[PDB]
Amino acid sequence: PILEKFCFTPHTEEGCLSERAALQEELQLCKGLVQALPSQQELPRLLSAACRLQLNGNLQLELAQVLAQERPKLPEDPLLSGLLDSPALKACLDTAVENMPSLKMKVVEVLAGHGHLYSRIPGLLSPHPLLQLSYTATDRHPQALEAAQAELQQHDVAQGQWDPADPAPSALGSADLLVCNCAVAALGDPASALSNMVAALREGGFLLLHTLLRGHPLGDIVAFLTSTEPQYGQGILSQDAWESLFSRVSLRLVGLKKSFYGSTLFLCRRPTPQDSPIFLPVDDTSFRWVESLKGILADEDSSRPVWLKAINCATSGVVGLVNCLRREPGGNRLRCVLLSNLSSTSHVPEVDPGSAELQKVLQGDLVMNVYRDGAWGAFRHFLLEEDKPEEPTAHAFVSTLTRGDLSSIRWVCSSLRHAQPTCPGAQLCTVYYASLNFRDIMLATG
Repeated sequence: PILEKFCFTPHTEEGCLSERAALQEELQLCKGLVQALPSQQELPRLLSAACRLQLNGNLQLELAQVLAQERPKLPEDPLLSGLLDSPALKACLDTAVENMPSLKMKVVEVLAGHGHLYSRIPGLLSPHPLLQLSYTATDRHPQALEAAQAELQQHDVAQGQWDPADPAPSALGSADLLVCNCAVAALGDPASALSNMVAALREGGFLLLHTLLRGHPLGDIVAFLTSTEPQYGQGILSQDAWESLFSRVSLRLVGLKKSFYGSTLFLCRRPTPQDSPIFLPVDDTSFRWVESLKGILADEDSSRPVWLKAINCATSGVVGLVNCLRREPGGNRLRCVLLSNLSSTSHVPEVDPGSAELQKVLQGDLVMNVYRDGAWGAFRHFLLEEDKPEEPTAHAFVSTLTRGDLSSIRWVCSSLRHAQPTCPGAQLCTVYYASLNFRDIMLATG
């Protein structure tokens, strides 16, 4: 069975990867070397080599190239791929999948030779039972990404040629999702590349982009390096710079995951032609609103969206309802707004048509909009840790979890936690030593 946990996921999250230490240890190392101009990780090794040749006046050419660094191992650095391995990527991908008129998705990557998102994105989407995907990897040069063709082939991927700077080829056409990963790969120009991408993106699609932020420690550190390659330096921009660039191309930011070490993960959605949105209270306890929705949804000729809003209870189950109706005919229009707050103290916003927050969410145009304790997000599915849980217990017994596998023997919590000591026939006894007999071995071996 596929085991997952249904948890709230705020749209914007900052300081995502604070819990990890290896990332923090790497950051402490990196800042140490940079100070005044030591580990198995690639980026610290590169910094050490760069500072080794010269303490001052380091050559740009020498630090650009060195043995053990010419491999595209920069993404392999735990700092570089911290957010991709974190559940932020899954959250963004699930948000992209949910907001889709059909049940088929078309995603085209750019600069996959260095982005290496093809090796991670398709796997995260296996849990979806019915979703059918089309993944294609595009790069400027045919030899680029010529390696690992077995990795590409084992997944239903398609080769490409598109250069972000120049216009997109028609083969890609109107796609649902565009993954860039500018953090490691080098774009020709922010403005031009984004303009071409949004030109390729269908009406109402998404643009998932991963990049390192200027004005932050790691961003500045990478800025100091890579001085030989100007394109890479172009990709690194301040957060406000990225936000300003986004508006210029008529693209609206719906999601933004920000790691503590400066990394960011944007999710931008192409606006769809605006239309007058219907509104329907769905909080009546007699279900009389069902008739209204039945009539409203009946007129399939109309294309106006329907916004079921429940603001009178935190236990309204509109999420499952919109999930179910979206599969039914006419369900491409359904959208939700739910105010579920778990704390009495926390305030309740106003979702009046004139209100500003309703305007913001409408600009977003996202199916699920849940407001839980001062933040907007939606419920998302995350695979839970495989390791079995444990706890301290004075009572526990040895048991072979997998019959006939001596390597499966482990201590398990015993029922002797609950017992009565008064009964003379009970006589609970502590165990200091226990013996093994032929019978025990026969049971263990199976």
